[PDB]
Amino acid sequence: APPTLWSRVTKFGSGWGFWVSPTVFITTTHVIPTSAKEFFGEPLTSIAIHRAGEFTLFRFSKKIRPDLTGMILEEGCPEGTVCSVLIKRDSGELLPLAVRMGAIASMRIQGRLVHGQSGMLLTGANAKGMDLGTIPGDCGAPYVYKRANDWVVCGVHAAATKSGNTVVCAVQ
Amino acid sequence: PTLWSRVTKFGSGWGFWVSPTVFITTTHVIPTSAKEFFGEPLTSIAIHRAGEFTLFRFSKKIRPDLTGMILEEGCPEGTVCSVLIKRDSGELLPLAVRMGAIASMRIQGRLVHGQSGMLLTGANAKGMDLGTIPGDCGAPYVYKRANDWVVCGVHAAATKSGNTVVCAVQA
Ligand SMILES: O=C(NCCc1ccc(F)cc1)c1ccco1
Repeated sequence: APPTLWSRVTKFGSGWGFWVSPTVFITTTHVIPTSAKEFFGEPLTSIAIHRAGEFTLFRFSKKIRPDLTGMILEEGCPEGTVCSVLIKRDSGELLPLAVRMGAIASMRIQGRLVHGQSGMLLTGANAKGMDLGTIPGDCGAPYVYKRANDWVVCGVHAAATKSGNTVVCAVQ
Repeated sequence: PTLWSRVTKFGSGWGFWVSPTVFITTTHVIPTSAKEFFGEPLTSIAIHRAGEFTLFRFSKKIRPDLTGMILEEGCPEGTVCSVLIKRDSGELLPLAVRMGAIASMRIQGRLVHGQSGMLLTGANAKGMDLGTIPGDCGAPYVYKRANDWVVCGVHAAATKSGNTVVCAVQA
């Protein structure tokens, strides 16, 4: 995946978030520190927060990442799209995990109620665990794909089943 | 302490540490001019070649941090393996592959023998991280069976813009 997608992937709370543009940052709601009153040097009063379940978007009143171009953010993707989930792991290792996307779904995972775009990993069978699958620390990692000549971001990693074969993308 | 630490840049491709003393690779990626590998003189290394599969056995522990893994001669037809690709970008690209018959195939003009497989990442990609490249040869094929990782061969060949890969196997 292009270097300019990896540069947008930012360590954040208990997981990750993603710079769509110089002013727009997306993440998974449950990774945000609940006590936090300041983000990237800006008070809450200077930030527009848009929350839909496990999808949160932050829009800043100043350019935080002026090195970036704005890219396309969509509300999930068509069934059958293959996405990459841009996961960072122990030691500057970069894991673009392949996933086949399916329907919008409501599920119960480890007792919690989860809603978003379902998908199934294309990394292996029985993918439970860090070598072929997701871990809790991956929440907030972006789902991206290439559409003709450009890249799209279409959500953030919210959950994975106990088996690890099914994942859920939170969507705008 | 990860499978991924066993995948090593070697020659014109990669290879895999099965145990502290045993390293496997694709025959065609091995240098043809060498006096040592991994700091050990070639005089002290046992080399076992079978077609596009090569196994090195060292005289001392090169990777004492590792346990020994199960190495088998390919896998049952229909097993879904992962090919553990490392890229010079720093990316790790595990790709699911449905394994088929042992066969001889003409993969871009060359006869190659080994276990055939079909990539499970779909039609092609518009340049997504979803297929192999020539630089990937020697990457291992692995799958989880009970509580054990099994390694059953190394990446030998692929059709350009196609679905078919060849896993070279022991013996
Ligand atoms: O696609 C996958 N499995 C299905 C293989 C298959 C069996 C039988 C078929 F008829 C057609 C495909 C997969 C990706 C990662 C783990 O599993």
